[PDB]
Amino acid sequence: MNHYEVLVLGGGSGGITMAARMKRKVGAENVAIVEPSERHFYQPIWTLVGAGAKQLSSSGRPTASVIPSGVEWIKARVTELNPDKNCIHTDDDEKISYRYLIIALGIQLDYEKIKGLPEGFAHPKIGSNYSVKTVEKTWKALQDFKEGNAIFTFPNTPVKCAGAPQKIMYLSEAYFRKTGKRSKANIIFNTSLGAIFGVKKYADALQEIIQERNLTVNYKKNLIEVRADKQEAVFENLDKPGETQVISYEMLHVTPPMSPPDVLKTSPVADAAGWVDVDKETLQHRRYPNVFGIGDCTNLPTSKTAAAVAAQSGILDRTISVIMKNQTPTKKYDGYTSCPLVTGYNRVILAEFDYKAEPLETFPFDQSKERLSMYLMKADLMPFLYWNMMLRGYWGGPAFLRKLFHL
Amino acid sequence: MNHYEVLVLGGGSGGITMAARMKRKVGAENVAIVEPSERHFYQPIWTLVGAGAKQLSSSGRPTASVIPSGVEWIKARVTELNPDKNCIHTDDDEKISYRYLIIALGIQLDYEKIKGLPEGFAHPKIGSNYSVKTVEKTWKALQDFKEGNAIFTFPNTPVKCAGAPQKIMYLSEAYFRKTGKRSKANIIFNTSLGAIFGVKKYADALQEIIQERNLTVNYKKNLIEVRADKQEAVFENLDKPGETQVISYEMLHVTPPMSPPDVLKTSPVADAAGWVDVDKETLQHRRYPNVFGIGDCTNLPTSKTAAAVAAQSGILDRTISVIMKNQTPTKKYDGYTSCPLVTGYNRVILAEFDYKAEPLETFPFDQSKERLSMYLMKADLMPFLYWNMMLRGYWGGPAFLRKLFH
Ligand SMILES: Cc1cc2nc3c(=O)[nH]c(=O)nc-3n(C[C@H](O)[C@H](O)[C@H](O)COP(=O)(O)OP(=O)(O)OC[C@H]3O[C@@H](n4cnc5c(N)ncnc54)[C@H](O)[C@@H]3O)c2cc1C
Ligand SMILES: Cc1cc2nc3c(=O)[nH]c(=O)nc-3n(C[C@H](O)[C@H](O)[C@H](O)COP(=O)(O)OP(=O)(O)OC[C@H]3O[C@@H](n4cnc5c(N)ncnc54)[C@H](O)[C@@H]3O)c2cc1C
Ligand SMILES: COC1=C(OC)C(=O)C(CC=C(C)C)=C(C)C1=O
Ligand SMILES: COC1=C(OC)C(=O)C(CC=C(C)C)=C(C)C1=O
Ligand SMILES: COC1=C(OC)C(=O)C(CC=C(C)C)=C(C)C1=O
Ligand SMILES: [S]
Ligand SMILES: [S]
Ligand SMILES: [S]
Ligand SMILES: [S]
Repeated sequence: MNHYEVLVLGGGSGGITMAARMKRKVGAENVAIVEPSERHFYQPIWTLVGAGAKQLSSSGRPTASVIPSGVEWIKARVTELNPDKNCIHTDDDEKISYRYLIIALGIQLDYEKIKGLPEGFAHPKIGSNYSVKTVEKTWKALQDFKEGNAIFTFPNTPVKCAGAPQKIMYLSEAYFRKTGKRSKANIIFNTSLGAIFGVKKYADALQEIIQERNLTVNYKKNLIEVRADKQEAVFENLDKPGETQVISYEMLHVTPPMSPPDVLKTSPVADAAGWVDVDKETLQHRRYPNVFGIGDCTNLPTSKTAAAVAAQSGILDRTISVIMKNQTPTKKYDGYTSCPLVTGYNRVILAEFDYKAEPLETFPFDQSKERLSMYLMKADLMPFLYWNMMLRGYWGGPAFLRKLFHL
Repeated sequence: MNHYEVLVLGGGSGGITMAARMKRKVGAENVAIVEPSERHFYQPIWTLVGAGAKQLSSSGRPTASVIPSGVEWIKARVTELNPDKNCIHTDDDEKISYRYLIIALGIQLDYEKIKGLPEGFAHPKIGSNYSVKTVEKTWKALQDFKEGNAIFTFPNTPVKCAGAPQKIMYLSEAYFRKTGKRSKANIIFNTSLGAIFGVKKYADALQEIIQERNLTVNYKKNLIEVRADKQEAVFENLDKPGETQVISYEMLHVTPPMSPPDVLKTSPVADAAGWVDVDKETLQHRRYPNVFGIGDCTNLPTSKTAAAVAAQSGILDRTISVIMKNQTPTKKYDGYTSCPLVTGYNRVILAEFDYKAEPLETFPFDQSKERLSMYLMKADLMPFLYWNMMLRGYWGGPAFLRKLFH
């Protein structure tokens, strides 16, 4: 069997980041990354790509160029995990064994669970900022919008970046005002959830925007079918099972249902729901002490964001070092995550909170306000920090900055 | 390869029931059931077996004994579903094709997601009414109870028969009074949920029982580990991530986390959560119009019960007949389900409700009262009606009875 001291499953945000940090602990020759994609994407900027403010090409780089230098890139898909025997299977009919395993497989998009998708994306007026293949379609639907309903959805599953399905709604609204067709737009957000946002401070600031900008939100309403050729969409009322509703659209932004990666769903390392079952504070796996998890694929009960990955990578780095010398981990992840809620082409409400879903803000000012500074940070500084600091293993979240300020 | 007009996946409550109904529609020779288990169990009576009021031997019959005559029993496990090619795969490497598919694969028990199970069951004082292998350990733990915490758990997943985890707690409480050792038992229900029951009328009834009979209920508390050799159970506080609590027990009753069967989790027929993705009124699959689902494996947003299965079976029978006649289905399932809440060795609160979580009571009296009549119905009549009417395709729930009593 091919064998690595440290095996990292997934070469996305958590996976590259954890590889860089482990390369410094055990040497690069002893780290490997299993990743099928030829290309590594900074997904947060896709919100702005779909609103025409950023280029798609700049959001990605060849996976080879972000593999930490000297680390083995195994270009393949994980097809099975066998933790009892400290190995995994790949779709190249190889098995790979490990001393330590870091699982960073992200979340899976399930567009096909919506009847009429993904074939419906072939038609005009419909897009999705969650896929490299549909994010520019969001922008063409917005550009081409003439008059009628502009509908944005939120599915009945866990998602990554829970703020993004409404970020694109606020940008669309601002685009209609800037181009003079706001009066011809009936803007609707049909969300499976019960509330605009999970934290009251930001929910409240967001509700104010909902009222001032004449947006409609229907709660407990899930998209179940798209008829793209007829520009109609079908939603179920999650509160009155069996009741559906058909509604035409001049533009539709689909946030797809999401789920754990298929290979984890039935794996021994998953919990009952298919997420990687790790300790909530140390990210060490609950039942296999040499397995760890980070990011979207875990069952960490906080928002699934890259800011969370950043904050988790700093904890996991310590956890693994403590475990490597048969000691009890002591530093504890707090559930830190962040949500740069783009409310316009020049504003962001920067939500930050922890496991108790209470504000944990970095800056000494009220981040519940729409801010130019926070927009520039998301649009311009965060991509640079990601490529040049987070992926090199030098970004574990802004806790030190927060304590630096409050001083 | 082998092909059947109607292929039924699963030979449990809905599988056998649907195969019987379909035999009458397409003929026995055109129906097949894929089912691996040699034994078919009437699971509801395990609540009473765990309490030592019924025998485990009587809850099961050979699978061969309930297969409708003429209907092919394919003794195997489904390992793959390919609805785009109208076929499924089994674990003896056979491709089976169908004209229509009924999926009745049930719900999967995931004991091993509780750290320390299922190896913990080898130790005394721990049991589980949800498994043929542990229901009798419940009753052993109940009799052997001397003094301490009697702990009953409810997981953080969907479940079948959501009432059964408290049913055995009430039975245990009555047993302790009847054997003089009630003063020696601290009885605790540690549930992942935030409410005792989702229908307020029956939740208020159970709330009075809890208060009158000195039971503790701790909400948002989820069992995560058993240390059966030390008789300790670990709970997480769902309201404060990171917080846990280690409790000693003298008796522990585990309700295991549950999930869609593994073969369905990654299947095209599943919704994103892994449940069979069916129309909530017709039970026809949303995306594969020759696929249907019934029972615990579906995403029907009501309680996962045998009574729901029976009411579903009448609807699905009509849905499939109408489709075969090139008509559009019209008769609608209302979410009917029933929970015969055993509150003691002589009493049942018969909860009956629909999709809107509103009571939908068959009998003209108040079923939120503890009733002897309802206990005898659960303990003696329902098993009889199950084996001899429901599994033969002649029980579609009690809606006709309801209308007659009203
Ligand atoms: C539109 C959008 C906007 C967002 N905005 C923000 C934002 O403003 N702020 C923020 O903090 N976060 C944001 N996010 C979320 C952020 O992108 C993710 O949370 C982050 O990428 C999670 O990192 P990860 O490593 O867990 O998953 P990913 O970065 O997605 O990486 C997972 C990797 O695993 C690989 N993989 C999958 N299956 C297998 C397999 N079987 N074998 C091998 N490899 C496999 C995939 O190819 C992928 O490379 C946004 C996301 C989207 C979609
Ligand atoms: C302790 C207990 C008490 C209960 N009490 C009540 C009660 O009072 N009232 C009530 O209404 N309900 C009650 N129920 C619930 C009731 O038993 C179920 O809701 C009912 O059995 C659902 O039937 P089903 O066909 O959906 O699943 P099941 O009856 O479980 O049948 C599913 C079948 O699929 C088979 N199978 C699984 N995987 C595969 C595969 N890969 N390939 C092929 N076959 C497969 C299994 O072997 C099984 O035979 C109780 C359940 C329990 C556990
Ligand atoms: C349909 O979406 C809407 C809401 O949902 C969040 C509102 O609260 C409101 C505000 C209503 C009050 C009484 C503040 C409006 C006007 C609205 O359109
Ligand atoms: C790109 O993804 C993100 C991070 O990871 C690099 C962050 O650390 C943070 C937090 C950083 C600060 C300065 C609050 C945010 C908001 C974010 O969006
Ligand atoms: C065996 O499980 C059960 C059924 O399936 C046969 C029922 O139909 C019903 C409903 C039947 C009546 C007479 C209300 C109940 C309560 C039940 O527990
Ligand atoms: S986000
Ligand atoms: S977010
Ligand atoms: S039940
Ligand atoms: S129930």
